[PDB]
Amino acid sequence: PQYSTFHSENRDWTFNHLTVHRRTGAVYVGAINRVYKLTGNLTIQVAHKTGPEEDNKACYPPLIVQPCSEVLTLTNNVNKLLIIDYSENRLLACGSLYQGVCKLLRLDDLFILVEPSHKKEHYLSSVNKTGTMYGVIVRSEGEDGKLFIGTAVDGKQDYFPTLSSRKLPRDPESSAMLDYELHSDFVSSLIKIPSDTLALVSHFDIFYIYGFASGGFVYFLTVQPETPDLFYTSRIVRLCKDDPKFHSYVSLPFGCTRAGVEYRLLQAAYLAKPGEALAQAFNISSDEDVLFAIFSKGQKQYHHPPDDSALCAFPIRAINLQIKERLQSCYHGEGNLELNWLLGKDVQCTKAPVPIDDNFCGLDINQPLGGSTPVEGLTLYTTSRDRLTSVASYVYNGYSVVFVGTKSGKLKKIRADGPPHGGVQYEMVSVFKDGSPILRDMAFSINQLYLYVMSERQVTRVPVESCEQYTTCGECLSSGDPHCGWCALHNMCSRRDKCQRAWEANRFAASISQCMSLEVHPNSISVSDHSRLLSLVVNDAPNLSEGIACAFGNLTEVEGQVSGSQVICISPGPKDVPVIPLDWFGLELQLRSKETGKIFVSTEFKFYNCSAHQLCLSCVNSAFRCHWCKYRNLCTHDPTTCSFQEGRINVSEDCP
Ligand SMILES: *[C@@H]1O[C@H](CO)[C@@H](O)[C@H](O)[C@H]1NC(C)=O
Ligand SMILES: *[C@@H]1O[C@H](CO)[C@@H](O)[C@H](O)[C@H]1NC(C)=O
Ligand SMILES: *[C@@H]1O[C@H](CO)[C@@H](O)[C@H](O)[C@H]1NC(C)=O
Ligand SMILES: *[C@@H]1O[C@H](CO)[C@@H](O)[C@H](O)[C@H]1NC(C)=O
Ligand SMILES: *[C@@H]1O[C@H](CO)[C@@H](O)[C@H](O)[C@H]1NC(C)=O
Ligand SMILES: [Cl-]
Ligand SMILES: [Cl-]
Ligand code: NA
Repeated sequence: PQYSTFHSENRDWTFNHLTVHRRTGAVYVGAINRVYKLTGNLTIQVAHKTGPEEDNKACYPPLIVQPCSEVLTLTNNVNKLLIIDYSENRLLACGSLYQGVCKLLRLDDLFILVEPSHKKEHYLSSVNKTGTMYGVIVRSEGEDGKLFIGTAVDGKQDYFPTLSSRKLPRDPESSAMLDYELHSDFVSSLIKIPSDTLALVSHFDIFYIYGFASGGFVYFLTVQPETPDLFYTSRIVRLCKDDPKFHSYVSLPFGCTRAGVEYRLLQAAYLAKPGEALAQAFNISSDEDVLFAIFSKGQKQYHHPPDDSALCAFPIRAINLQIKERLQSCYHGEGNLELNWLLGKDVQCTKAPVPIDDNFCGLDINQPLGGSTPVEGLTLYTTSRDRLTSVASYVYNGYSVVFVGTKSGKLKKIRADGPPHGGVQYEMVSVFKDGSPILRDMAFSINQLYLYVMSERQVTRVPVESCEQYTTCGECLSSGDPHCGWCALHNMCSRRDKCQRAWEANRFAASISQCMSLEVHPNSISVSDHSRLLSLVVNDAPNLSEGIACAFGNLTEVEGQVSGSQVICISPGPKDVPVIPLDWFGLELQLRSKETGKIFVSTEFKFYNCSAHQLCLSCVNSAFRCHWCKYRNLCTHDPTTCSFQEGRINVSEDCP
């Protein structure tokens, strides 16, 4: 029962992030003091060292720019960001060490290509806590490359922008590597947290949980304290892929609701395709993007979110639409921009006869833009105690399958259907024996047979499917597991492509109705009536012509005669018939395929003892075919053994 696994070199060097190379299958783990490159089965190939190093967070600029007067401590370098830059066959890794500098590593050997560190913005943030920074690389065909990066700033609002866009030139040795995409006094590709907002509210900060590119936009999902107990707000922040001025900035709350509970604290997210049921539920094409998200109940307890948590789905289209409607109503002069932490105050929308296209990327007016009314997601599934902590999803055979990690190291497999049910958990695996919470980063092997999952101490490769755990066609085809069918002749629950000869008639059942059944006649015989010929019919069967054998429980196995779906077998002989405990005795009559060697169907077969009854009424009312011999004064299965034909009694009505 043991999956492939990789452990941290040390109990304090916890794992942070994880990514799999879509083309190579190479596995990259971002950890404290280490960046690891691993094989598919999690065999380490390269261990790139990133720490520890003597440092102090008070040291700004960093030690690599300036000598520091502060006392230094050997400091752990937390992986804050880990992203594959596919176009350029390299990996971007940014730690917490030295105010959050970054490295570019070559994919094959993790040899350092460059480490930008002369410019102020080359330092992303001194924050040493995971789950607070996220990046997205965007490189079209005619562009050298771009990096969007959002991060908590820890109150150092003048040191670090909370969101920005940087140059990711193709050439590693470019002097402009990681420079602001645009940098001027009052127009830059960056957002800074106003000093007045930290003054008003501390410890005000903005946490970037997830980010993604979809269509012509980038999206960041954030949590931050609300501004005039502490209440937090989870938001969708959108920008156009092509907008140095950051004029396209817009920000809406989001979350979801079910059964009298509001889930507003964002925990995790993952962009995927809908699957057929959600596509219909959402009225979108099956290859449009859907955001799968985990939220905890309420808007409080950010550092220790309630156990009560939910898996929700947001179609990107529904998001863009609610954003467009917001833009439109603002450019009609309705209401305010409503983004107090940034604008600092109430700013009124400006009416202007500008057409708001699907791909409107902002102007000078009416930006940045907030809003109060939340984007509501579709709640798929909820839990009450084993708090959900991560999420990944993909589509198998038109079914959206969602994997959800829990705080106790469990992995749930949810099958997504639209309303009215939403989602159905069809399995839960125990992944980490130590009960360690599952971290946010999960990723599939290149052909989606496995899902890589991590705790702070461990990376584990978990099979997407374990169909063989279902041992009857009934269990298999009612599990609700999209991967699982019944391999008829091998008596096995498996993937179609794992079932030999699946393409041949009735070899593979995809539906409970396609499960074989077995009819026997007669379905019961007198114990004294041995060596009977029985007629077995196999419903919904495949070719049996290779050969069939009949097994009478443990007692017997004889070669059957096969004609289509009909089998004829000889019942056990005198020595082999079972003895009855004092009226009958049941057992499973089974067919073994000679082609495969496996028992694949069964049904009950009963032996009875008419002699067991010693009174006419008892004999006659037997569940089995018994006859009372009036004169011989006994019960029998064979009426021709009564003394006279006149002695035969079959019904109780004429019992003496
Ligand atoms: C699996 O494990 C062995 C251990 O050395 C390794 O050689 C092999 O490359 C691994 N297979 C993969 C995932 O490529
Ligand atoms: C983050 O900073 C705090 C400051 O007190 C420190 O205690 C903690 O160990 C740090 N986490 C790291 C460097 O792993
Ligand atoms: C999606 O849903 C709406 C409402 O049912 C429908 O009018 C529309 O035609 C559907 N798809 C298209 C073509 O936009
Ligand atoms: C067959 O079944 C009987 C009980 O029904 C058992 O006592 C016997 O050991 C079994 N024979 C085997 C397993 O070969
Ligand atoms: C039928 O029942 C009688 C007892 O009523 C018993 O003596 C006889 O052995 C039974 N036949 C069996 C169990 O084979
Ligand atoms: Cl808290
Ligand atoms: Cl179900
Ligand atoms: Na069939």
